[PDB]
Amino acid sequence: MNIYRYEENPLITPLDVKPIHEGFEVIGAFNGGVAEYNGEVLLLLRVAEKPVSEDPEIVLAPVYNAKNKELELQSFRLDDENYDFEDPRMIRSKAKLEGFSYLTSLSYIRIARSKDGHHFTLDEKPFLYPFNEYQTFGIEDARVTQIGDTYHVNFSAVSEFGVADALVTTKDFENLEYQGNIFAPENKDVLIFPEKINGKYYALHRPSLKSIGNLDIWIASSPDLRSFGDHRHLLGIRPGEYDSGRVGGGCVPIKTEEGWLILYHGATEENRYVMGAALLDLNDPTIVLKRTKTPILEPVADYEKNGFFGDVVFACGAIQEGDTLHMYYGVADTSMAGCDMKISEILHQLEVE
Amino acid sequence: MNIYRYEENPLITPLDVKPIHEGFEVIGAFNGGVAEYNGEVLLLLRVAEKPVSEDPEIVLAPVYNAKNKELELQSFRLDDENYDFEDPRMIRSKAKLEGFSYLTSLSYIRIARSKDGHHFTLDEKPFLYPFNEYQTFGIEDARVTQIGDTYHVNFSAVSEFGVADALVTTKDFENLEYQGNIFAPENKDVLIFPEKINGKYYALHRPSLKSIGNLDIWIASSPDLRSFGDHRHLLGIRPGEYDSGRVGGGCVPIKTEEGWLILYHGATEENRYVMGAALLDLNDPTIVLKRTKTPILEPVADYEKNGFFGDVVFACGAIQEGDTLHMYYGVADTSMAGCDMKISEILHQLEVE
Ligand SMILES: OC[C@H]1O[C@@H](O[C@H]2[C@@H](O)[C@H](O)[C@@H](CO)O[C@H]2O)[C@@H](O)[C@@H](O)[C@@H]1O
Ligand SMILES: OC[C@H]1O[C@@H](O[C@H]2[C@@H](O)[C@H](O)[C@@H](CO)O[C@H]2O)[C@@H](O)[C@@H](O)[C@@H]1O
Repeated sequence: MNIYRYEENPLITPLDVKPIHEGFEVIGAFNGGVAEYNGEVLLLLRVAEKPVSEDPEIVLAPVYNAKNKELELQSFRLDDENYDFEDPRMIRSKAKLEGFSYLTSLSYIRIARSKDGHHFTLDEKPFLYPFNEYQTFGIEDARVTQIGDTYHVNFSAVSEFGVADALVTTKDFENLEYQGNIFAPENKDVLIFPEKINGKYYALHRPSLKSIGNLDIWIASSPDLRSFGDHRHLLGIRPGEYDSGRVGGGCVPIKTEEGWLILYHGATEENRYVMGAALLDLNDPTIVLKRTKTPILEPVADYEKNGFFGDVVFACGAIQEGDTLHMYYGVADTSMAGCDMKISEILHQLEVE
Repeated sequence: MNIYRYEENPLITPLDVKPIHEGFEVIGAFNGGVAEYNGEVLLLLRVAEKPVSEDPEIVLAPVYNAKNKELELQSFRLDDENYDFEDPRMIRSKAKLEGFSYLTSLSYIRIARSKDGHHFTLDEKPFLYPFNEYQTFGIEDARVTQIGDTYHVNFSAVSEFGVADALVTTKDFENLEYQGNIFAPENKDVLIFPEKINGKYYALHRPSLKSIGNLDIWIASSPDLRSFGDHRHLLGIRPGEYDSGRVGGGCVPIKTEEGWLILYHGATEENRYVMGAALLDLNDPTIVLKRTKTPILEPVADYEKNGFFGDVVFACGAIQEGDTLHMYYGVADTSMAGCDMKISEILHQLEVE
């Protein structure tokens, strides 16, 4: 691929963003959902804030109390032999290193808008902030699918009940309608297809499985974009490849003449994240036609390789302008970057590989 | 309360059922779904067959290969230092004790029918046998909800992709229609409510969660009993109590003047299973009104205590006859038993506790 990485990269960094919580630091502004509205590019940024502990032997978990509608910080000692603090994103029990007891930060969604796609201005206030008992550890990684005049904004809802995926709909980014947890825990990386397809709506999703099964992309159909069923396995991990550890939905499916083009992320077990592509049948998106054998975007620039969680590119949306895709991606779980690519080149790579 | 355990218990044992796979033994006929059809009680038995190995140092896992439509057997040495065989239901990686690599048996569904509710006769052939790539490790624990003339038969579908819940509909138990995986993995113990409730159908379900969340009962709504949404947390585990390790739905919700009566199973962390009860609001079954503090049925008969996996009662369905519930339950993951209880007495226990 001939990727054009934007000269202004990284576009938006934690320095650009002031914390909304007293005594917290912004540790990322990343993984932003992408929409066009009223002549501007909107990035629905995930902003992660972490409390600063006065004592460096203590870390705090920033948990939202749904009954009181405020944070209630929970403290943990670094030397507590019950807990493992080696993954900077979470507090883990040593007996459950496959999961977490708490996250180290709390996320919410805040919009940034651009007229030229390159220079962004933040909206004054947050857009979505934890509002119920399914979001007590944060709202994360908001995706946006526009169908007609309606924007479907769906996001990870993290709490003690699990990691679910929930939906808000809106025609203007001001008047919001909550549509509930559209996928049960454990799920995330939900991408709603941008039109009805032979009588059904579809969404990619990504169950995380305790007993058996890998971290694989699934698809579901829907009559109404509120209820989903007919769940099917779609894209699996591949041992020895860039997506040996996990795969998940990235950008919204892109209609091409050759099929639905899926720009998904893949990671190894070492947690290096890249973007790959797949192509699904136009008329029945449950059928996979081609998949890349090498990535379309990987961490190579310094901003991609270095940050809060290094060696990550994580694209949550893109805007098509003919053959050109303006892709926006989180980098290193820290900042937002932008690049342009050609859809025809992605298709070509699919064909070749 | 007082429980009328049938004099004929256990009603159906592995001794009553011949294996359909050469070189296998029936290890359980259990956890049967319950329906009334054409003047008879139908039990949709889970029949688990285990491949027998003449070498005691070796065990075998039965896998249905969805391409050849044939059983393949995977062998293991019991002294393999990478696997754990201590749970007789499963073959586990020592690095993943919270899950499984294989099961020790393969299940399918076979109908038994009765005129009197006590004496049963097996149908000649199986009813549902693994038929797709979601069912390679078996079809388990069929629940049946009858709405008008249509029987909704929904069951665990176990494979290398995860443990999903799938649905077949029928008006006659002869012509079957497959409706897909109505719940994505990891889920099971799905109980469809027996009527439309203020404009929506409902089902109990039970996400199993890798990262965070306990093994808790959830609820979802649906427009058509094919797709489900608006997932909500319903009944959680209680540390220190009979349901400290997990809860899941048992029988189909029973309409009472006081609300939807839910006969659920609970287990401790030591895997002792009992039945409990809860009461949901009649008009909004997302609201829990009452729950038992002590069980309504425990494993105390010899056939409940001793067998393939001892100290289990697991009721998957009941027939209502006025105030009497004729409840049928798996015992020790081995056999089927029946008892009669009274709806009014369970409601009374709910009120008292
Ligand atoms: O950190 C890489 C990548 O990992 C996943 O999210 C992680 C973290 O951000 C999140 O807070 C928790 C809980 O949902 O799950 C971690 O696995 C991605 O979904 C993405 O958000 C991260 O960029
Ligand atoms: O064994 C008790 C109880 O446990 C659950 O099922 C177990 C087993 O039968 C099943 O084969 C695997 C895979 O689905 O999960 C085990 O946990 C219950 O659902 C029930 O079937 C058993 O009676």
